[PDB]
Amino acid sequence: ERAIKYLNQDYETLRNECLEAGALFQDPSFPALPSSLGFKELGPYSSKTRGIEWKRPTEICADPQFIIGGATRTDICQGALGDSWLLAAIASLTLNEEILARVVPLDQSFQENYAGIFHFQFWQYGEWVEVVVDDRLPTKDGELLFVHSAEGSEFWSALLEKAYAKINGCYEALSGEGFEDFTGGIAEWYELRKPPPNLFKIIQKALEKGSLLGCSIDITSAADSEAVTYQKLVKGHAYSVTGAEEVESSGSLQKLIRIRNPWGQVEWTGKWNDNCPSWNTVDPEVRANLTERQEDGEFWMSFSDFLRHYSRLEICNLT
Ligand SMILES: [Ca+2]
Ligand SMILES: [Ca+2]
Repeated sequence: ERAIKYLNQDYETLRNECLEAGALFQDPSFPALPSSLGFKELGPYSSKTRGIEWKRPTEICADPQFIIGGATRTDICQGALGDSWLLAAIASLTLNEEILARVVPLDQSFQENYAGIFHFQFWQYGEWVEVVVDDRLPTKDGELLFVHSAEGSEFWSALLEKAYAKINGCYEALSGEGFEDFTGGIAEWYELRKPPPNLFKIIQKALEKGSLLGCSIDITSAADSEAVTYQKLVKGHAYSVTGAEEVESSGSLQKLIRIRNPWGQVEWTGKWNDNCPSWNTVDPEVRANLTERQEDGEFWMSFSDFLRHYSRLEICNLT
C-alpha cells in the first residue's frame, strides 16, 4: 500500500534534489506568503498578521528537534488560530500508537538528511494522502504563532498543523465544529443533555480501541466565543477526551473522565481538578497513575459534572 501523493509531490525525491543542490526546500505550492496565512481574519490586510515573519526552526532556536520525549498530546498547544477541533483531534490521535506512526513518519529530522522538507499522511476520503511542507513557520517576536509544543525546541506538531493548513489551502481554513473535516472514518455525535444510558462505557470502549474523542460547550452568541466559565472551562472551544476511569472514592464508585484543553493551559477548577482534596479519598497507587499537579491543559472531572457542563461529544471511529 502506498499513500496518494498530494499534488504528486514526492518527499524522497524533493528532499534529495535539495540536498544535492545544497539548498533548502521552498514549497512552490504553499509559499511563505500572506496567501498561505489566510483571507480575512488572517488576510493580507488584517492587523492580526502584523509582524508575522516566516522562519525555519533553525532560526527559531539553537537546536531544533522534530520529536522530543515522544510525540504526545502535551506537544499540542494552540496558537493564535481558532483551530481547536483540529488540535483536539491531533492530541487525541497521539493516544493511538499505530495511526500516529503513519501520520507522523520518523524518517525525518533536523540532523540527518535535513533539507527543510518534512512530510505527513492524512486519512482522507477513504484513502491515505501524503503531504510535504517546507519548514518555514509563521512566527511573531521570535516564536511560533500557531501550534507549538510545551517543549520550545520540538517541531513535529507545528509542521503537522502546517501540512493540514496546506491541504486545506491556508491556516485560516483550519478555523471556524468537529473532527470530520480533519479525520477519516465515521463520526458519531452525542448530546450530553440526552446521553445514551451506557455512554460512559461507550467512551471507555472508544478510547481503548483508539478512536478520537472531542467535546465542547455551546455558545449563546459570538461574543460568548472562548468565554471562560466560573469553573474555568472555555466555551465554544474543543477539548480532547483522553481518559475515563471508574474509581473507588471513600467507599463509593465514581466515574471520572479525563479532558485536555488544546491550549495546554487553563483547566477545570471543580471537583477532581489536579489539586482537589478529593484525590485523597482514592487509593494512593491509583492516584499516582491518574493525576499530577501540572498545568498541561489536562484534568479530570466526574462524569456527572462533565454531563452537566459540556454540551456535545464527538467520537470518530478511525476503523
Ligand atoms: Ca514531545
Ligand atoms: Ca493538569
